[PDB]
Amino acid sequence: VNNPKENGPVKISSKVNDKQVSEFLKDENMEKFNVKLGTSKHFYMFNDNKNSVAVGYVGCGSVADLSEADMKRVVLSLVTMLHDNKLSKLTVVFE
Amino acid sequence: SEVPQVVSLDPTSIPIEYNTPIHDIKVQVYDIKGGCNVEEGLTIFLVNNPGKENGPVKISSKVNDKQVSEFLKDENMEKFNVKLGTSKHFYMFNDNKNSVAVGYVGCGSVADLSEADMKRVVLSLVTMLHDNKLSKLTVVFEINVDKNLFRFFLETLFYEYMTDERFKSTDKNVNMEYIKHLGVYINNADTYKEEVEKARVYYFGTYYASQLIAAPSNYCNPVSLSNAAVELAQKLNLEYKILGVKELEELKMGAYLSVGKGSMYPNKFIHLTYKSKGDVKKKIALVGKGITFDSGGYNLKAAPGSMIDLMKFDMSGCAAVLGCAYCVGTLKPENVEIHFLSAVCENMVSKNSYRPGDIITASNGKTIEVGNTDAEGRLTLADALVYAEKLGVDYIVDIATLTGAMLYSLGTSYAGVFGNNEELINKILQSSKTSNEPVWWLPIINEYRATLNSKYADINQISSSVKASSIVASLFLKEFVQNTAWAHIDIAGVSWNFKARKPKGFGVRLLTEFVLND
Amino acid sequence: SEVPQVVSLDPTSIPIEYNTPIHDIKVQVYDIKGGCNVEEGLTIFLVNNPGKENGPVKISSKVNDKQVSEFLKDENMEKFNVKLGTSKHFYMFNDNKNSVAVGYVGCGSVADLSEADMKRVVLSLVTMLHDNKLSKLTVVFEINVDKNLFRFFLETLFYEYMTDERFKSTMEYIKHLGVYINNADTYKEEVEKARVYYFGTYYASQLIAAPSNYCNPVSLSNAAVELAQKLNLEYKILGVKELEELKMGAYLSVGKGSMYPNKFIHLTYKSKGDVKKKIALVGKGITFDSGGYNLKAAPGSMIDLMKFDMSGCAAVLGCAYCVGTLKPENVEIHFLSAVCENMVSKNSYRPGDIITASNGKTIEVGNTDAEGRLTLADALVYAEKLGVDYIVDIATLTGAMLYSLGTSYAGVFGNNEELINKILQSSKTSNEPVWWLPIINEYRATLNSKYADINQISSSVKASSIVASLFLKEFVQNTAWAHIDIAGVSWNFKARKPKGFGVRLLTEFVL
Amino acid sequence: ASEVPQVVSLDPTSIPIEYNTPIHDIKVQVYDIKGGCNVEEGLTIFLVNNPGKENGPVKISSKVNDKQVSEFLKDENMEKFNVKLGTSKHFYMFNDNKNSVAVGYVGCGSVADLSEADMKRVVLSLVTMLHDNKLSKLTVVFEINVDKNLFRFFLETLFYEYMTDERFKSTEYIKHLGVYINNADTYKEEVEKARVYYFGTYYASQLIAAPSNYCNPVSLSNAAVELAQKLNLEYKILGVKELEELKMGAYLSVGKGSMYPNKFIHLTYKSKGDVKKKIALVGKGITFDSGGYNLKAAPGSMIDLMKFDMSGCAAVLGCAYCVGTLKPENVEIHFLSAVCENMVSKNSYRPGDIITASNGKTIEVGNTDAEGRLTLADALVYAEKLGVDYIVDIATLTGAMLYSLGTSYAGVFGNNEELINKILQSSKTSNEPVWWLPIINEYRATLNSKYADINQISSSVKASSIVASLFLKEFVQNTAWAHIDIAGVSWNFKARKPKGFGVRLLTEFVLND
Ligand SMILES: CC(C)(C)OC(=O)N[C@H](C(=O)NO)c1ccc(-n2cccn2)cc1
Ligand SMILES: CC(C)(C)OC(=O)N[C@H](C(=O)NO)c1ccc(-n2cccn2)cc1
Ligand SMILES: CC(C)(C)OC(=O)N[C@H](C(=O)NO)c1ccc(-n2cccn2)cc1
Ligand SMILES: [Zn+2]
Ligand SMILES: [Zn+2]
Ligand SMILES: [Zn+2]
Ligand SMILES: [Zn+2]
Ligand SMILES: [Zn+2]
Ligand SMILES: [Zn+2]
Repeated sequence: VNNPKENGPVKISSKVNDKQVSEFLKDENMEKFNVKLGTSKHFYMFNDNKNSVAVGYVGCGSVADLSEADMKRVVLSLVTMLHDNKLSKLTVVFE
Repeated sequence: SEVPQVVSLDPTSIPIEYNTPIHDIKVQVYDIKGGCNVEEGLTIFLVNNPGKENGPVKISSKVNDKQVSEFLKDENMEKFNVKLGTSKHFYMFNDNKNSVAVGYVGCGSVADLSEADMKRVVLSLVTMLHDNKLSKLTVVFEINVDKNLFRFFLETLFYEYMTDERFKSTDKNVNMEYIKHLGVYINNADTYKEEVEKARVYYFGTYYASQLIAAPSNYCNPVSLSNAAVELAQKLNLEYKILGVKELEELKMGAYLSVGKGSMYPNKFIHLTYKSKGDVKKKIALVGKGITFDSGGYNLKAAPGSMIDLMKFDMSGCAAVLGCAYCVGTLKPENVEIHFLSAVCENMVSKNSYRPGDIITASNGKTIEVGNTDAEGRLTLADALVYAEKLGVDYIVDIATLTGAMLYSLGTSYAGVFGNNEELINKILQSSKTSNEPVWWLPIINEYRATLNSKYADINQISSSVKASSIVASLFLKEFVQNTAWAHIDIAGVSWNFKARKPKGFGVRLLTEFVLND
Repeated sequence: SEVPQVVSLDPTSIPIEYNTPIHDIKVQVYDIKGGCNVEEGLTIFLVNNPGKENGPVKISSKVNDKQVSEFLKDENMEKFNVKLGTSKHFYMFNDNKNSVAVGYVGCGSVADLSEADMKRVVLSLVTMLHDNKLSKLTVVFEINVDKNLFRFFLETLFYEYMTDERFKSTMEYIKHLGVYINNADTYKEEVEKARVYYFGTYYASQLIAAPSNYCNPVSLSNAAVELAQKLNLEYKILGVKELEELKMGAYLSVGKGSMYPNKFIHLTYKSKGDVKKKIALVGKGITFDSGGYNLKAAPGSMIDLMKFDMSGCAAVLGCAYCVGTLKPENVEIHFLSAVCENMVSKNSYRPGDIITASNGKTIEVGNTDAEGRLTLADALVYAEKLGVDYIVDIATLTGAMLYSLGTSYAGVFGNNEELINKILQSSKTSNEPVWWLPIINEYRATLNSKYADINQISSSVKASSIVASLFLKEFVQNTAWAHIDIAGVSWNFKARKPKGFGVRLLTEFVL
Repeated sequence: ASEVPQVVSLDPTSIPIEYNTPIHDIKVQVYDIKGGCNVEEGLTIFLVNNPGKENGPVKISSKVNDKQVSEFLKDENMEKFNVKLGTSKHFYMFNDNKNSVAVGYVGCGSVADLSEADMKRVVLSLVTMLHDNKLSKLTVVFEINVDKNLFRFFLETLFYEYMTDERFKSTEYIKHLGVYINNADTYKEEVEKARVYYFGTYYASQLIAAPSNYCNPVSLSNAAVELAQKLNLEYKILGVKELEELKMGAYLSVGKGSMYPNKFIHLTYKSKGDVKKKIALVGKGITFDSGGYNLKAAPGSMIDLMKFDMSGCAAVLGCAYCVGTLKPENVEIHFLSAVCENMVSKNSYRPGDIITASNGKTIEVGNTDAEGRLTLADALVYAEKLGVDYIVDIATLTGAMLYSLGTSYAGVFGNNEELINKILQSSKTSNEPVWWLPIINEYRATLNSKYADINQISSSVKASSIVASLFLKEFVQNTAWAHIDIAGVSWNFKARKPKGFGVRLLTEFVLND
């Protein structure tokens, strides 16, 4: 996620086919986080099927067009969660 | 009192923040043997697993919520581990179908956390506070810690949580929202309650010193530093006295005055005094090195690795002593009389500066041959130590960023302590343990004394041969304490936090515990 | 206005020579069609040989003299070659039974001479002028050069011919210059443009070469006022009191340790027509760079050269002369320079000091020797408030240029693709070489200060020229801006003198 | 004994060693000062002080059974001299028997109790008179108060400083030493122990002072075997083939660029009694430290001194002599040293090279000049495999020691408080000053390598001495271990000679443990 402004709030636009996760991604909950390039937050919670899921975001700054360096900082933030989590699957949503 | 300027845009005072967001935090401590309530903000569990390294997470505390207790069940938590520093955030709904945030911080597999270990735990906690707009934080202790470590928890938490933005103009932080409430669940909570407000005072004493050190040399000078000390004494109600150049000339402090000759700022000797209302027992003088900027003088810091842009911290000792003044003046210990001393000046390059080779006379009559203008600290301390002993005190303790050699001896974590009295040193070491500011005892090797033998003056400022700068410097200072128990703490290596790019305020809690446990 | 002194023997003004020996040279341009006349003075033929490396000399021009023509016959000249830089002198009698001096300079084997080649040609020619007492020089172009290269010939010739003796205690320049070329009519207008471009370059050269005890913040601003008066540019010199009013804390901080008060130079040229582009030219004006408490004591710091640290200011002022003389239309130009001195004193600013710029941004000083970007910062803010279309700064900012482009090419940075392109063409037509260097944003994070809004310098990144450019970019909010780093090209180390680099480049930019 | 390789025939193939020294020929007699002093033969020196009155006048209190000398020592004559520490005077005259005798004094200051350093200055002043006199007998009169250890320290320092090494020179000594002191009978037993401690120290001195062309891995190992044979110690010298089998890759890597093969020294002393405590003494044995490809080219790197980089091994061998001579009971001691040479060659190891120790730990080399800890690593692993109770290593490891304790005090690190206290105790009785330095675990993270198990050095942390200990600690799994860094105290820079530091310290540790 980005915010075209600077250190802006996180806003999720995509529709999520899960009620529990959808409540988490509501503007009020996500507005407490900012889009500073590289900043990230992830939470563990139960979805509609009472299954354990981890959800989060990675800040992509205030610029609409990310550079190679910008994308590099984004990927590294992502890898940090992968290295600190015993996950079976990673899902990335490009907003 | 009036700060001299070169241009009208030059600052005439050090900006100081007294009322910090931390002081607005309402802190409540509950006993864990009653269960935990989860409602507002983030609730963090401090959890370990003794023996089983990177062990699984197990929540032992009773949670006064059915939904949260089921969430926190062992079956759920077993995929997470207690690796020291590790942390995770949880999202869930409570019994009232309300959204609550829960998480933990790994405290490792060892039962007894060290000063460094607890420090790492607190840092993980602060990361959770950062980038999140929380109104209330609640910490649940599922580990065993004593009162000192618990207090150390709060001190470190408050300090690291706090952000210094005194010098931010247009790069201030628009997401800087601090919590308003701190809840603490612990075992035998009644015993820990008294540590809360002791931590807050210790916090600000440390943060106060941090503010003075971090303040650049154009803001923080001999005049502005002494003025701030006067202001602090007035808010505390301590006797204070600021000696100017004329009084210092009368007192024949030629070593101290020589160092500041090249500065546009007049020398200022800070003298604060705290006297307890009761039969005085121990009388203490705390002496801090107060060089607002160390250019090195004509022995300019031009060599690679000299870190000249850092030398705003050369008054860290003075800052530590003043921070102690706040703590002592606030806690009001009994049966003690404390003198807070610092010979403040600036070591600059000018036509009026003193030269390498110059021979100067100290207030005790001793003549000194200056071999290096960059060894000015011991020179200022020399006249300060003499002044201290004239007060007829029981203990003289100085603290200063004296020798860079400390970085090669003890490094950045442990400070070095020297002295002429075995008993006083142990008090410092003991105070180090209870304050959790690490200090190691270093020897004053008398065999090196001969290298300070000057051909013309009574004594040399520095040695020409010996590379043991910390020991040699201590040998110098000892020549200015005739018949009093004296200790010297060299905090050159531990004063500045290079990784975090900020001061530690090292020495404030150490000295306060020293004054209090005495 | 009044220059402060320590002793009565201290200079109170920069010695400036306006009317130079070059200006007394009568220059005439003739068309080669009709033959070349000699007899008088020294006559030099510029000859090349396309294809052959060190091929034989062949004179192509028709010579209006029987004696000289026979002497200059191919058979006689075939023992000589056209190797670049070569020169020869001939003695003979003309049609009038008079003794005449003739010779040539090799222009190589390439048909199209480059700027460096032509420069090497001029040095060879000037060598003939120095050890010989001539009244007239005659040059015959038997090579192909365009108008720009022709103008460059004259500029370089005039510049190298001229000798600066303002500081000599302890002679006879030519009075006439004749030029034979084809299409003479088209090149005639280039002559006086060369004369002007020459002095603009030479003017700046005098200011740069002038030592810091002669050229100081007060005397330099006075010279600029004097220059504005010999021209007719609006001028205003801001003193410390005005700078305090304008809250220029970065600029004022650098000069705190100096005995000379800060002086902000502001010259303005306004066209007597409907203005189109408004331009601010900003030059670094450090009359001496000691480095401050970050003293230039390290090996290779070259402290004895730091009188040239006002080279940017000199270039801007040199541009002012050409523009004020040539009177371009539809343009309004502001010539700006934050002038001061970076010294060591009890009053100097310190490493670690936090200062406030005029745009409100607070800056943490990590190195007092990086004073240039600090002065430019307040100047760039001052420039942008003028509401201009283009802001271009020129400065001897970073020594790293010596490791990137060397001594021939200057580096240009900017926030506008269009502005950069104008500079590059100006580089081509002015024949002052410039190469486009990138502002790498990934390095910006190194300027993130813990206490101040921004860091003055980087602790890690060694790409100083780019990092410094990142700093300056933080003080141009919404205007096309370019930055020319002339640290490496300002001083001609081999010749022991300044180049006056930037005057012709900026003038071409304005034109 | 292996054959030492040569480049030319003029290259030495063995270390010249002096076993029978003139000191061993000195007859020592101790008399009680209460009975009065006899003056007759040789030079008689009085050790006098003046408590309180600094640089005070000299006053001789002892009664001398000679009229001529007695008039000389009268207060009126001696008061013209002062007791400034190190000051000395001596005159030649005829005694009651018309015999030529020399009498004098050495100033012991205004302090009643001399320190180890102070006593050193006294001996040097004394030795100066011995080097300028062809005397048959020296007599020292103690008019100062000294304990049993300090008296023995007197003799050791006297013997050591008196002795001059002339093995490489070519282009007398007293036969009697008389001592007047109080409670002479109690000090008598210290005499012959001083002689042994003397040679143990001087022996190590011979090894250290010996240049790298004489003292190399082969010649030094041969010397260790010879010493073991003269004492009757079990000995074993491991060659490259055996070292390869034991997988000592760290130790082998440092010596790869040398023309001299690596040699692992293993000496053992076993008591003719029921063994109780088993001890391994490990000394760093770098015959020359050029620094490798990280060449010692920086100013102050003192490359011409790096023949002394085997000072640790020399101390251990010196200890081997003392123990093998004094023959302690209920103890088994292993004297270990992985000896090699750190040179520059096509075969040398490179910065960045990753190597494997005998314990399986892989190491990333960040600086070839940090070769000591690499050799010690494999040595420490070998030691622990012997199944010992105590492991103590001694090495000239870090130059930072010059910035911490200087040239007088050695540094001690460890993983066991009790063992460290023993070393500190050993320091007091041996009078070889040592200070306890901390192993700060917080710095351990700087040794985390990106590719290897562990880093050889830190890139950031400047506490080099502490970082090195953190390194070494990774090669001692479950044994009491202490580490003595003698880099700063090993060489006497002013006197231009080795101290043989550690020999007496280690021997006292072995004897008192
Ligand atoms: C006397 C001498 C030359 C051996 O040591 C110093 O000059 N030390 C300087 C100094 O100015 N002491 O007053 C010094 C002190 C501290 C540091 N230091 C650098 C980081 C932390 N401390 C560096 C240099
Ligand atoms: C601060 C740093 C290292 C990033 O850049 C400089 O030190 N620049 C200095 C300077 O004084 N800038 O104001 C510098 C160094 C060398 C040159 N220089 C050297 C040859 C030609 N120019 C110019 C400037
Ligand atoms: C920081 C480092 C690892 C590069 O250097 C050292 O800590 N010590 C080197 C060394 O490892 N040598 O093998 C060292 C050790 C001793 C000295 N030394 C110099 C005089 C006495 N000792 C100098 C450098
Ligand atoms: Zn200093
Ligand atoms: Zn200092
Ligand atoms: Zn500079
Ligand atoms: Zn500059
Ligand atoms: Zn080495
Ligand atoms: Zn070594």
